[PDB]
Amino acid sequence: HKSEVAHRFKDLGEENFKALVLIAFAQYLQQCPFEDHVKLVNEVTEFAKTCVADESAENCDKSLHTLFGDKLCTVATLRETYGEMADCCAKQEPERNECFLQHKDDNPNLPRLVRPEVDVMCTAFHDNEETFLKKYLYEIARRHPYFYAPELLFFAKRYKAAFTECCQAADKAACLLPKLDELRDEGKASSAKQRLKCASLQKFGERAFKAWAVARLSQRFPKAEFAEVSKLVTDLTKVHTECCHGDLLECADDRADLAKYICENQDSISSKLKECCEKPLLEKSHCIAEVENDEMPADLPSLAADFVESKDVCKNYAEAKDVFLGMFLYEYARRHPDYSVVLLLRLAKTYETTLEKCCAAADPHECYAKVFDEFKPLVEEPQNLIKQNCELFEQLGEYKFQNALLVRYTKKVPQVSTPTLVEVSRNLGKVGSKCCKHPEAKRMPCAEDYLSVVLNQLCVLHEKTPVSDRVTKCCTESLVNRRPCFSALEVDETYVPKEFNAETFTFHADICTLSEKERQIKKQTALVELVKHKPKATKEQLKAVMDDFAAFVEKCCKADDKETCFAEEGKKLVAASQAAL
Ligand SMILES: CCCCCCCCCCCCCC(=O)O
Ligand SMILES: CCCCCCCCCCCCCC(=O)O
Ligand SMILES: CCCCCCCCCCCCCC(=O)O
Ligand SMILES: CCCCCCCCCCCCCC(=O)O
Ligand SMILES: CCCCCCCCCCCCCC(=O)O
Ligand SMILES: CCCCCCCCCCCCCC(=O)O
Repeated sequence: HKSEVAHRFKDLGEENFKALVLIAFAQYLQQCPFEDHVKLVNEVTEFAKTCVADESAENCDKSLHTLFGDKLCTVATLRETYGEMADCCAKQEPERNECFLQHKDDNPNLPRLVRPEVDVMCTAFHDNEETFLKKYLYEIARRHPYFYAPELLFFAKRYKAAFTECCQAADKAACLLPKLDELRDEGKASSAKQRLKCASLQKFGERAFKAWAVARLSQRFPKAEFAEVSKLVTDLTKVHTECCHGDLLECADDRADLAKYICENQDSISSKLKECCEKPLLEKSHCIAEVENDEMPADLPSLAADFVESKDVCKNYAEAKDVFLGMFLYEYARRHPDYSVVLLLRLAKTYETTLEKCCAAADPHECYAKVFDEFKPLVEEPQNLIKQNCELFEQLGEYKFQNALLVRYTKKVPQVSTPTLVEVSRNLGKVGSKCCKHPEAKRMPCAEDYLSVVLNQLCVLHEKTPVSDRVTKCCTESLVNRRPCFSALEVDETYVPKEFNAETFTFHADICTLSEKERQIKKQTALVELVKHKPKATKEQLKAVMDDFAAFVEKCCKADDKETCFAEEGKKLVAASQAAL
């Protein structure tokens, strides 16, 4: 209406408004202390309240962009602290708003956020919950200036619920620590996924994004007509292009408009939206993004008629190649919620290659009549990989599955540093836990969602400090080919075994005292180094050295003496292992 700030305060409600304002300033003024942000917030909040009381009071008709910038240019130390950013204050809107956007700092050189002790946290939570919660909201927002503000707020609400539940339990730490591990891991994943999609959009362009979305949205909304999916993809692409440009309010507005459009047209989109569409503005787009797949239409034909049989395949294709290809994707994806989106794209791309050849030929129908046979192998390759890995997981359990992976990936790419091997194998292991639990029909999507980030973090680590041609080869492939390429890496037979180091395989009795998580990391570090030193060792030779170690550890950790048993028996295990391998 007349006052943007007032309209945002009425839609969001006071609590949400204050938190979002905190996150928004935090992400720009990343070196200002917490107490200075409490001050901005209270100042922006009292102003907003005067506009609620009276839409036409002084300054209430300014744009939110204008007010945000004005507030930013009001910080006294802005030049001293942020430098270039203060020169934005000399510009007029809209140039000013675009100048602020260029001058966020992505790596503010801030010490990492240490998780205090449980009783320290729960005491702070009891004494000043709002301070505890917003001080940490500030610390996270300042460290992740591109984390979509409303999503960060959603996380904060889950942290609050976990403190609320767990700080009253019998065993506080056993309740809370798993929840914070889970929240940290989801927050880190959500953050890398937001960054990867914007990098993808720029790298692979808008067509590939649109392909990706058609497939994802047809799986979610299989009852929708194609033209509806297509409308939603066009808008989704807009949203995501604006969101990647980094202006939070424009992003939020475009997301809200789309959410509104979907809710006003549920009957044309999906039967699963009722609940999301009843929620308030703030939660609506987020709830829509998480909704489960609608049940597909009861009795659907095979895609044979429209895409192989029908005489107007080549004619329908040449007329609008991407509409046609998109229709194929839609039809394939709606009947296959059980595939990864990239599988579906491999498929679509196979059908594209095939129409480009076959529509150029004398009898098109006969050239391409067997195109669906070429999909069988593509579909089976990830299905088999899921079978093999989830069966191997069941008989081994998370920890020893990771170890199976260590051995396997270290023999594949032994040039990779031991810490990157450990972390990536530990992580792949967790993707095996999370996703081999799901029923068959959600396994491949799950694994996709999670491998995409585990693999992109492996690549970014590695392209910022490189070691293996192959790894680079797979990381600079198409994003459809990324995972298959990694899967095809073979044991490196041109690797020169790493020279023995005494210390690497020396263990002191502190390891009997380390936490579960840390003792595994120490063991897994040694396993990697063991495989680096003797790459030729077989699975049974390695199991003999590993089961020898398993009996070395526990038969010096319950003993009348400790660090002697580790010094003296640890000479015996090492020389016996060197001889055996
Ligand atoms: C966006 C969340 C705002 C509130 C977070 C409150 C709890 C902070 C817990 C301590 C830091 C956690 C780091 C970690 O989980 O490893
Ligand atoms: C004075 C500065 C105010 C900054 C407040 C930021 C408000 C973000 C609005 C988010 C609304 C949710 C829309 C959505 O993501 O669907
Ligand atoms: C009006 C166009 C809106 C977007 C929906 C139809 C076109 C989407 C692109 C589909 C092409 C991808 C095929 C492929 O390369 O695998
Ligand atoms: C070693 C980690 C095992 C994780 C669970 C199995 C996942 C197998 C790969 C399937 C990935 C689907 C993405 C794709 O289609 O390329
Ligand atoms: C340094 C670690 C590089 C190796 C990690 C590649 C894992 C990606 C594929 C995971 C699922 C398939 C298992 C496989 O075939 O290897
Ligand atoms: C060349 C000296 C080799 C000495 C023995 C090193 C063994 C290190 C890896 C042990 C990991 C065992 C994991 C387990 O099954 O508990």
